[PDB]
Amino acid sequence: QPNRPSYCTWELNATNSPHTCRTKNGDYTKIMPDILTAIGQTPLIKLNNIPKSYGIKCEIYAKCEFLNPGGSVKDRIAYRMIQDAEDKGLLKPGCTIIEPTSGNTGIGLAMAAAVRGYKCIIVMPEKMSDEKISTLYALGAKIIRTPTEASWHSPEAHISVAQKLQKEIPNSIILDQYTNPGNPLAHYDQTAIEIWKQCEGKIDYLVAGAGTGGTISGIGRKLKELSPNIKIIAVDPKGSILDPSSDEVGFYEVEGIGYDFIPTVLDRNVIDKWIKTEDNESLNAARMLIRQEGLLCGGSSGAALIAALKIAKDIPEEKRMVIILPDGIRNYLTKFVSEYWMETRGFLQPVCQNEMNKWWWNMKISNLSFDKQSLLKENTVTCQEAMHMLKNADSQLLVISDDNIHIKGVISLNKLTSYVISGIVKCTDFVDKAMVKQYVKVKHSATLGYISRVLEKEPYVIILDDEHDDAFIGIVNQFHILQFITKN
Ligand code: HEM
Ligand SMILES: *Cc1c(COP(=O)(O)O)cnc(C)c1O
Repeated sequence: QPNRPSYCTWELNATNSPHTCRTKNGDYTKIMPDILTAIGQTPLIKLNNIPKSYGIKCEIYAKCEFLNPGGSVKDRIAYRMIQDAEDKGLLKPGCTIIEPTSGNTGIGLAMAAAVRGYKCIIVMPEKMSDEKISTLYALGAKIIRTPTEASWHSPEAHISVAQKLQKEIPNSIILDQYTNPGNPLAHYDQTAIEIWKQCEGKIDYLVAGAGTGGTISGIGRKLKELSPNIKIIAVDPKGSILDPSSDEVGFYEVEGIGYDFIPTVLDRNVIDKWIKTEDNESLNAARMLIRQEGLLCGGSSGAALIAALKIAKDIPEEKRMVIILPDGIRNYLTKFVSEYWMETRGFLQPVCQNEMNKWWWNMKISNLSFDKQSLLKENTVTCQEAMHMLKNADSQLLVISDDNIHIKGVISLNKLTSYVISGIVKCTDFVDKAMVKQYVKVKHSATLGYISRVLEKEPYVIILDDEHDDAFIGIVNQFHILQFITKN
C-alpha cells in the first residue's frame, strides 16, 4: 500500500540514520564510466524577463531538471533506488524491474536498466500520455496495458496488476517510488545540496510541485536542516488530495503532480504552504517559460512558476526564491507545445487568419445542418455488418449507445482492423469489443472557427447537445464546413 503512514523516525538535525548517503553521482571533468553517473549537477538559471514583467521585486531562480540525461528529474531517483537495491543484494544480473508508473520514472528506470542489463517492464493503461511509449520501447522496456477506468483500489489497476505480474515473474522486484526512501533521499542528498552550494548559502523560498512529494520532502528536509528560516512551498493541481485542504477529485491535463492518495515518501511537516493550480495558467506559464526564458520544460514547470509568482508579489527585493522545473518539452511536443492542442482544450483562442472568413467564424454549429446517425445498441451488430456499414457510412464512423440518447462509444475502421488482425475480435464477434471509449466531442453551441480548427487533425467530430443532457446530435467533418463556406 503506497498510502500507508510513514514509519520514518527522522526529526530535524538528527545524526545517526539507517539510510545510505550519496553525495555526488560522478565527475564531469574526466571520462565517466556510464550515462547514469551523469545524472544530476543541473544548472540553476536566473529568470530575467518573466518576474519583472509580473512586477516581482525579488529574485527567482529555476533549477532545471530537464537537463538530466533521461530528460527528467526522475533519473535521480531511478538511479538511487536501484543503487540502494544493489547494495542490499536485491538486484541481480538478469533481474526484471517492474514499476507501476506511466510518468518519467519509467523512463529513468528503463535507462538505468538498459545500462545495467536489467529487464524492464512498465505498466500503464490505455494512453494517459504519449510519445513516452516510443521512448520506452526504444530503451528496451516491455509495456503492459490495463483498463484505464479501474481505480487504484481495483485489481485491474496498474499497481495491483504490477504486483500480480511481480508474483508471476520469478526473481523480479518493484522499487515503488511511493514507499521507497531512495526517492526523497536522492533529493535530500544531492538536489538540495546542489541548490545550496549554487545559491552560496542564500536561499529563502523553494517552490516545487509534488506528485509523490519526494522532491519537495527531500529538499525540504535537507534545506530546512541547513537554513531553518527557509519556506518550503508545495504545488498541487486542482483535483488532487495531496493538499491537507481538499474538501472531489477531478481530471487535469498537467502531468506529474498530484495523486488520489497520500504517498508515504511525502512529509507534510516540512511543507510551509500549499498552492493550488489550474491547467490553463500552468500550461500558458510553461509556454511563457519557453518563449521568454528560453527554457524548454513541461507543464509541471509552469505550475511551479505560477505558484511562485502568486507568492512573490509582496516578497522584498533582497530575498531569493528557487523553483524546480521537473522535465522538458520532449513528452509534451504534441500536447501543450502544440497551438492546435491548446486551442482545442480552450487554453488558447483560435485566431482567424483570413478576414474573408470573418463572417462564418463566430457562427455556431447550430446554423449547420448534418445527418443524425442512428445510434446502434449494445451487443447487436457483428463486425461483418459493421464493415458493411462503415463502408456505407457518411462520415465513416459508428455510434454505440446504451441509452438511445447519449453516445457511449464509437467504431472506427482503424481500431476494428487492428483488433481483427491481432485476433482480439473474430469476424462474427460483436463490434463493442473494438469500441473506442475516448473520442472528440464538441458542444452544439461552439463556433465554426473552433470546429474548422479542430478538423485539421481529427477527421470527424461528435456534436453533443449542451442544453439537453449532452444528447447526441450528429457527426461533423470537413465536408460540412466546405459546404457551408462555399454555398454561403
Ligand atoms: C537521522 C535521520 C533518519 C532516521 C533516524 C530515519 C529513520 C527511519 C527508519 C528507522 C525507517 C525504517 C522504517 C521501517 O522499518 O518501516 C525509515 C524509513 C523511511 N525513511 Fe527515514 N530516517 C532518517 C532520515 C530520512 C530522510 C532524510 C528521508 C528523506 C529525505 C527519509 C525517508 C524515509 C522514508 C520515505 C521511509 C519509508 C517509511 C516506510 O517504509 O514506512 N528518512 N526511516
Ligand atoms: C514526479 C514528477 C513531479 C513531482 O515530483 P515528486 O518527486 O513527485 O515531488 C513533477 N513533475 C513531473 C514531470 C514528474 O514526473
